[PDB]
Amino acid sequence: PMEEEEVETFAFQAEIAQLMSLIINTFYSNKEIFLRELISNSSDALDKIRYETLTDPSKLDSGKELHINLIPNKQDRTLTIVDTGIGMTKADLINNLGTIAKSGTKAFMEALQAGADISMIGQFGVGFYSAYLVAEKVTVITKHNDDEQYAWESSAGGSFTVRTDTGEPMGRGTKVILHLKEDQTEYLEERRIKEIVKKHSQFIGYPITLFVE
Ligand SMILES: Nc1ncnc2c1ncn2[C@@H]1O[C@H](COP(=O)(O)OP(=O)(O)O)[C@@H](O)[C@H]1O
Ligand SMILES: [Mg+2]
Repeated sequence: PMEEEEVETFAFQAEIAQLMSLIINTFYSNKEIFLRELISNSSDALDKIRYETLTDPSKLDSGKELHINLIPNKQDRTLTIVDTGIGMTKADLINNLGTIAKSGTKAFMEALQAGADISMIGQFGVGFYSAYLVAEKVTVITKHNDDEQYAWESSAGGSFTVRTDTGEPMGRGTKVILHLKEDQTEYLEERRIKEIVKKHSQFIGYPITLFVE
């Protein structure tokens, strides 16, 4: 039968919305750091599953090997970052990815308008939004041991949606799908991806694998 999914729309916190507009509509050099930020978030999620384990082993589910996979798709013009980390519940998506204020957001915008490099974004507590330096749309599929699978999505414009994902089960973890802008297709190339992982993510404590078509 036909599947049905409930969709909820949310407004980004005021300053997060301002930061996204700034990011999308201003030229910045060194945009490649978006990958470092996404890999760091996967690394953090993998640390969480590691610390959640041994303590409470009787609640372990999905995935198996703790790792990060990078999957560029030239045909679809997408770059996907997949991890087997802890994942996020529906409440986590809503709270952590848009609705709650970050104390460093205003400071970061002030810094950028005065010439700071976008690379500092991670240190101001808003690293995820660096995804919009290269993506026109971002989809996040996630599955946490304590909830069902959900899909978060935003093309900016001040709001994002969250819905139950009835599509292919992904197992415990998170998948960030970047729909790359027309002028940012260099990030689909094997050599370029290897270059930036070596330059900015050469110390992550988990296996990172690049799948090349
Ligand atoms: N791969 C992921 N797995 C689980 N949670 C994630 C993932 N990526 C982002 N998140 C959530 O989004 C929040 C915001 O990330 P970010 O903007 O990079 O800030 P920070 O890493 O400083 O918390 C993270 O704290 C985490 O709760
Ligand atoms: Mg981060």
